[PDB]
Amino acid sequence: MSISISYSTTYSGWTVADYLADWSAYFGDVNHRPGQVVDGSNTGGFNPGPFDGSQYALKSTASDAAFIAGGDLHYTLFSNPSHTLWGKLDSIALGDTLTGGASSGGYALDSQEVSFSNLGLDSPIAQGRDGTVHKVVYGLMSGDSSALQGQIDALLKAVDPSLSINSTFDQLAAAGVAHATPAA
Repeated sequence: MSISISYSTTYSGWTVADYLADWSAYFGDVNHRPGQVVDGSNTGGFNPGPFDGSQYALKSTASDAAFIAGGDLHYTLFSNPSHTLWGKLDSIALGDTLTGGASSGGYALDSQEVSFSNLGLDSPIAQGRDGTVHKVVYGLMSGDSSALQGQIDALLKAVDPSLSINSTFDQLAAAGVAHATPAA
Protein backbone atom coordinates (compact mmCIF):
# COMPACT_ATOMS: atom_id res chain seq x y z
CA MET A 1 0.00 0.00 0.00
CA SER A 2 0.84 3.72 -0.19
CA ILE A 3 1.65 6.70 2.05
CA SER A 4 -0.86 7.20 4.88
CA ILE A 5 -1.33 10.46 6.75
CA SER A 6 -2.90 11.30 10.11
CA TYR A 7 -3.74 14.94 10.77
CA SER A 8 -5.36 17.00 13.49
CA THR A 9 -8.60 18.62 12.39
CA THR A 10 -6.99 22.03 13.02
CA TYR A 11 -4.90 21.52 9.85
CA SER A 12 -7.83 20.57 7.53
CA GLY A 13 -7.45 23.61 5.32
CA TRP A 14 -3.64 23.75 5.50
CA THR A 15 -1.42 22.39 2.75
CA VAL A 16 1.26 19.85 3.72
CA ALA A 17 4.07 22.18 2.56
CA ASP A 18 2.72 25.11 4.61
CA TYR A 19 2.28 22.95 7.69
CA LEU A 20 5.77 21.44 7.46
CA ALA A 21 7.32 24.86 6.84
CA ASP A 22 5.51 26.20 9.93
CA TRP A 23 6.40 23.07 11.96
CA SER A 24 10.10 23.38 10.99
CA ALA A 25 10.23 27.02 12.11
CA TYR A 26 8.44 26.12 15.37
CA PHE A 27 10.79 23.16 16.19
CA GLY A 28 13.79 25.18 15.00
CA ASP A 29 17.44 24.14 14.91
CA VAL A 30 18.78 22.02 17.82
CA ASN A 31 22.33 22.93 16.63
CA HIS A 32 23.38 19.28 16.38
CA ARG A 33 26.70 19.51 14.55
CA PRO A 34 30.44 19.11 15.19
CA GLY A 35 31.56 21.04 18.26
CA GLN A 36 27.95 21.76 19.34
CA VAL A 37 26.96 18.27 20.64
CA VAL A 38 28.57 18.39 24.06
CA ASP A 39 25.93 16.67 26.26
CA GLY A 40 22.58 14.83 25.92
CA SER A 41 20.48 18.02 25.56
CA ASN A 42 20.37 18.01 21.72
CA THR A 43 21.16 14.37 20.78
CA GLY A 44 17.73 12.72 20.90
CA GLY A 45 17.42 9.01 21.68
CA PHE A 46 16.89 5.55 20.20
CA ASN A 47 14.42 2.86 21.22
CA PRO A 48 15.97 0.64 22.34
CA GLY A 49 19.37 2.25 21.63
CA PRO A 50 22.03 3.13 22.41
CA PHE A 51 22.81 3.64 18.63
CA ASP A 52 20.07 1.67 16.83
CA GLY A 53 16.33 1.39 17.11
CA SER A 54 12.86 0.99 15.72
CA GLN A 55 12.44 4.64 16.86
CA TYR A 56 14.60 7.77 16.91
CA ALA A 57 12.99 10.68 18.81
CA LEU A 58 14.15 14.24 19.49
CA LYS A 59 12.67 17.21 21.35
CA SER A 60 13.28 20.82 20.43
CA THR A 61 15.58 22.85 22.62
CA ALA A 62 13.67 25.93 21.36
CA SER A 63 10.11 24.64 22.19
CA ASP A 64 7.86 21.72 23.26
CA ALA A 65 8.00 20.46 19.63
CA ALA A 66 9.21 16.90 19.08
CA PHE A 67 9.35 14.28 16.38
CA ILE A 68 9.52 10.50 16.31
CA ALA A 69 11.14 8.75 13.38
CA GLY A 70 9.99 5.14 13.12
CA GLY A 71 11.55 2.27 11.21
CA ASP A 72 14.81 0.36 11.55
CA LEU A 73 17.40 3.05 12.17
CA HIS A 74 21.13 3.07 12.86
CA TYR A 75 23.67 5.71 13.84
CA THR A 76 27.35 5.20 12.96
CA LEU A 77 28.54 7.61 15.66
CA PHE A 78 32.40 7.61 15.24
CA SER A 79 32.63 4.77 12.67
CA ASN A 80 33.05 5.69 9.00
CA PRO A 81 31.10 7.21 7.44
CA SER A 82 30.93 9.33 10.61
CA HIS A 83 27.68 10.68 12.01
CA THR A 84 25.37 8.90 9.59
CA LEU A 85 21.77 8.04 10.39
CA TRP A 86 20.75 5.25 8.01
CA GLY A 87 18.44 2.25 7.54
CA LYS A 88 14.69 2.06 7.04
CA LEU A 89 12.42 5.03 7.71
CA ASP A 90 8.70 4.01 7.66
CA SER A 91 7.21 6.96 9.51
CA ILE A 92 7.59 10.46 10.93
CA ALA A 93 5.29 11.68 13.72
CA LEU A 94 5.32 15.44 14.43
CA GLY A 95 3.87 17.18 17.47
CA ASP A 96 4.29 18.35 21.06
CA THR A 97 5.52 16.82 24.30
CA LEU A 98 7.67 13.73 23.78
CA THR A 99 7.03 10.99 26.37
CA GLY A 100 8.69 7.68 27.20
CA GLY A 101 11.79 6.10 25.70
CA ALA A 102 13.65 2.79 25.76
CA SER A 103 13.20 2.23 29.50
CA SER A 104 9.37 2.37 29.15
CA GLY A 105 8.99 0.33 25.94
CA GLY A 106 8.85 3.15 23.40
CA TYR A 107 8.46 6.82 22.60
CA ALA A 108 5.17 8.61 22.05
CA LEU A 109 3.88 12.13 21.55
CA ASP A 110 1.36 13.52 24.04
CA SER A 111 -0.10 15.77 21.33
CA GLN A 112 0.60 14.47 17.83
CA GLU A 113 -0.36 17.08 15.20
CA VAL A 114 0.52 15.15 12.01
CA SER A 115 2.16 11.83 11.10
CA PHE A 116 3.30 10.39 7.76
CA SER A 117 3.55 6.55 7.45
CA ASN A 118 4.57 3.98 4.83
CA LEU A 119 7.32 6.36 3.67
CA GLY A 120 9.23 3.31 2.35
CA LEU A 121 12.67 4.94 2.66
CA ASP A 122 15.73 2.73 2.94
CA SER A 123 19.23 4.23 2.87
CA PRO A 124 22.38 2.07 3.09
CA ILE A 125 25.34 2.88 5.33
CA ALA A 126 27.69 3.34 2.35
CA GLN A 127 25.87 6.51 1.21
CA GLY A 128 26.88 8.29 4.42
CA ARG A 129 25.20 11.65 4.88
CA ASP A 130 24.12 11.71 1.22
CA GLY A 131 21.48 9.13 2.22
CA THR A 132 17.87 10.21 1.97
CA VAL A 133 16.97 8.92 5.44
CA HIS A 134 19.88 10.97 6.79
CA LYS A 135 18.85 14.17 5.01
CA VAL A 136 15.15 13.81 5.89
CA VAL A 137 15.80 13.36 9.61
CA TYR A 138 18.67 15.84 9.89
CA GLY A 139 16.43 18.35 8.11
CA LEU A 140 13.91 18.00 10.95
CA MET A 141 16.71 18.32 13.53
CA SER A 142 18.12 21.50 11.92
CA GLY A 143 14.91 23.39 11.01
CA ASP A 144 14.70 22.57 7.26
CA SER A 145 11.95 20.11 6.32
CA SER A 146 12.44 20.33 2.52
CA ALA A 147 13.98 16.85 2.22
CA LEU A 148 10.89 15.40 3.95
CA GLN A 149 8.62 17.57 1.78
CA GLY A 150 10.39 16.22 -1.35
CA GLN A 151 9.81 12.58 -0.33
CA ILE A 152 6.18 13.20 0.67
CA ASP A 153 5.60 14.90 -2.70
CA ALA A 154 7.00 11.91 -4.69
CA LEU A 155 4.91 9.46 -2.64
CA LEU A 156 1.75 11.54 -3.24
CA LYS A 157 2.39 11.88 -7.02
CA ALA A 158 2.75 8.08 -7.21
CA VAL A 159 -0.81 7.72 -5.82
CA ASP A 160 -2.23 10.37 -8.18
CA PRO A 161 -0.62 13.18 -10.23
CA SER A 162 -3.21 15.71 -8.95
CA LEU A 163 -1.94 15.13 -5.35
CA SER A 164 1.07 17.06 -4.02
CA ILE A 165 2.53 18.69 -0.90
CA ASN A 166 0.37 21.64 -2.00
CA SER A 167 -2.82 19.61 -1.58
CA THR A 168 -4.71 20.27 1.66
CA PHE A 169 -5.00 17.56 4.28
CA ASP A 170 -8.77 17.41 3.53
CA GLN A 171 -8.07 17.03 -0.18
CA LEU A 172 -5.67 14.19 0.69
CA ALA A 173 -8.39 12.66 2.89
CA ALA A 174 -10.87 12.95 -0.01
CA ALA A 175 -8.28 11.03 -2.08
CA GLY A 176 -8.18 8.18 0.50
CA VAL A 177 -4.58 8.89 1.61
CA ALA A 178 -5.18 10.85 4.86
CA HIS A 179 -7.55 10.77 7.81
CA ALA A 180 -8.53 13.40 10.37
CA THR A 181 -7.82 12.55 13.99
CA PRO A 182 -11.04 11.13 15.66
CA ALA A 183 -10.46 13.46 18.67
CA ALA A 184 -9.12 16.42 16.58
